[PDB]
Amino acid sequence: MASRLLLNNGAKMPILGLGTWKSPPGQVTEAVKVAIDVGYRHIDCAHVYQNENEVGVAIQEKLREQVVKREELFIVSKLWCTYHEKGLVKGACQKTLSDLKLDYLDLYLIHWPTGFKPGKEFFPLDESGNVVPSDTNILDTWAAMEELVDEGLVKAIGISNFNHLQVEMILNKPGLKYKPAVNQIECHPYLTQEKLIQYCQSKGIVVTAYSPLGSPDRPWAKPEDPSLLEDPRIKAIAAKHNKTTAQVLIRFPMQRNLVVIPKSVTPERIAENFKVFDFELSSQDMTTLLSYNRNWRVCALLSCTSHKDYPFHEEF
Ligand SMILES: NC(=O)c1ccc[n+]([C@@H]2O[C@H](COP(=O)([O-])OP(=O)(O)OC[C@H]3O[C@@H](n4cnc5c(N)ncnc54)[C@H](OP(=O)(O)O)[C@@H]3O)[C@@H](O)[C@H]2O)c1
Ligand SMILES: Cc1ccc(C(=O)c2ccc(CC(=O)O)n2C)cc1
Repeated sequence: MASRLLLNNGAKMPILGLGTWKSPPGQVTEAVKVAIDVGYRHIDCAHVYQNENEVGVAIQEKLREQVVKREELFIVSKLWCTYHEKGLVKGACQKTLSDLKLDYLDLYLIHWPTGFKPGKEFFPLDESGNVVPSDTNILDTWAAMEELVDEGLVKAIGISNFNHLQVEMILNKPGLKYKPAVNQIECHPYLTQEKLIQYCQSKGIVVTAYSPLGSPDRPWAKPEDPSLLEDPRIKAIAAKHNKTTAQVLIRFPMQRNLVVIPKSVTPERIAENFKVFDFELSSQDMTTLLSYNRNWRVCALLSCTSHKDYPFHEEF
């Protein structure tokens, strides 16, 4: 299978990338160095992860050492919710660039459709605990992203956690300049996303699947939660192919024409997660994995459920 797919800005995106959410700042530099050494060309980052400086240290070292060329890397980041105001977008992007030590991003995503009140707090709360919204709508934030493209700061722009109506809102924006190149959404056998994926792909929007392993390190994990990596049905499929369960879970979205971004700080797993290009899941395997859908979410953005733009009320 090809290592990259074509986006609608004319650029190629590596279908496998390294996730950084929850990667401790003390381990993430090594994690990214190892990833690049073992063949990863695509790194998924966010300002809200508060690790971008350390990730940047890794990228910069690998560039300086000429292990890789900048043009061979695909570096993605995301605009946090407290930055949706038009006057804050450029600055947010520039802070991310400075931390990553880059002069451009290959892809910059609106992290969530929900804008929040600007300030130091990433999740500003009222006295009663609800998130305080921004009055900036998704379409104006989109115009600000487009400006980032026209200023040379980012090669492509996209969205994340947009439901199909919100994607539709962007595609229908009056005077729309650039279409979203990507929608990055949670996807795995317990949330299969057939509808949203089909819609985006029908529009020429590439989908990136996050939490492909079910995010076993998520802070809110509970024992009664389903566990992909421990699912004996999935372990049986892996066993049949002489691969690991994680490898199956990574190959799964690839064969759906999705980009996938498993996260690890463990060097051995970083390497293991990358050799997915040497085997194929059967159509039967694929349909079987799809049959496991429970509509179960790792990231439900639970503090935002009353936000006018909360993505997950809608079926898809
Ligand atoms: N746009 C968004 O809103 C959004 C939301 C969530 C995630 N994301 C992106 O998607 C990335 C991946 O999602 P995620 O971090 O939620 O979780 P994930 O990639 O599904 O799972 C990461 C967890 O799996 C473990 N793991 C990795 N490889 C393994 C293997 N081969 N065998 C066993 N365990 C393995 C990791 O452990 P170690 O790290 O200890 O090895 C870590 O605890 C994130 O890092 C982030 O970049 C984006
Ligand atoms: C209670 C609470 C509130 C907010 C967070 C939080 O900041 C959060 C939730 C999901 C994610 C991953 C992503 O959006 O990429 N983050 C970074 C976590 C926990």
